[PDB]
Amino acid sequence: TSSIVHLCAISLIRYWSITQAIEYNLKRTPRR
Repeated sequence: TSSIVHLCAISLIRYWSITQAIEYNLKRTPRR
């Protein structure tokens, strides 16, 4: 299991700069 996490983490960072825009995006809104 721990082997997963591992893989996850790895794949997390690289996949970081996205979340930010996930929702926001999703929404957006703006808001505003």
